[PDB]
Amino acid sequence: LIWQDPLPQPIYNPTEQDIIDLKFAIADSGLSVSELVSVAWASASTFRGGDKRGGANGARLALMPQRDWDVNAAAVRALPVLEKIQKESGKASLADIIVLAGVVGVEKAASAAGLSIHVPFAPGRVDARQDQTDIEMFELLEPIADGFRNYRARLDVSTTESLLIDKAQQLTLTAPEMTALVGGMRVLGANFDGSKNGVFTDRVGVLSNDFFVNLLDMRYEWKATDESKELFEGRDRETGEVKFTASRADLVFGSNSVLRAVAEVYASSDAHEKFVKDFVAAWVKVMNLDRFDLL
Repeated sequence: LIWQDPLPQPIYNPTEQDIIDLKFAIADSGLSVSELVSVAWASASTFRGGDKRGGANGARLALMPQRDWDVNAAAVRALPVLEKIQKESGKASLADIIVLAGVVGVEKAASAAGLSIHVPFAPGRVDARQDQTDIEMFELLEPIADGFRNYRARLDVSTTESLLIDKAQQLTLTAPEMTALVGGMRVLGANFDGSKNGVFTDRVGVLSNDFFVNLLDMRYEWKATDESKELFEGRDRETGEVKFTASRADLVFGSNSVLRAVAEVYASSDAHEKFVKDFVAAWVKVMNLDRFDLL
């Protein structure tokens, strides 16, 4: 109430066939699944329930300061291309198109998992100007951790796994939603980083449930590499090969009572369809967190 971030009147109004031409422009753009999903996730995940600031509306991912955040350094590499596309289409905002990109990325992911879901998209976002994006006040929002992206700074404040809860609650996520969300993001190759931490799959960019299966496989022994236990390795008990690395955000999903009961739904033989759905559902939740006009 006391601080609101201004947004401009929409200068665009895409029809359902604009959108579809846009999805096909993004699809033919050269951006990988992981680049698509990263740029969208990085737009949307600034949301803070209650305060209601941040979110994907306004494309402030493209503005200062978010554009310089360490968390975003890889996500932001996608913007030149998406910008070029928004400008040549002229049917929709950078904001709407950063999100649509995530949408193309998830569906493309899911159709490699030999799935075929449609990711609900909601048009209408506008682009904020730098002048409606107060630097000092979005500075407060730079995240200390985003376990959805396996990002973690300032190792002396609180803990990696507690910051995961905090983050998820900020986005108003339920436990299954965080869960679905984390396991999806891992397999789509959306760490903030190049890290392979938690990327438990041979096929990155396939929206599989590998994260959950591999997470709970007794074939794998997990051990901290050093006294901080910020980094683990999953060694294959058979071959003795180090197959996987993991952070605390990855592994808390197998240590915690509640998170674990959820990961086994999703590691279940028959669960793929259930997880993909739940991912898409939680995915669209985050994308739309700030879409007040719509509700």
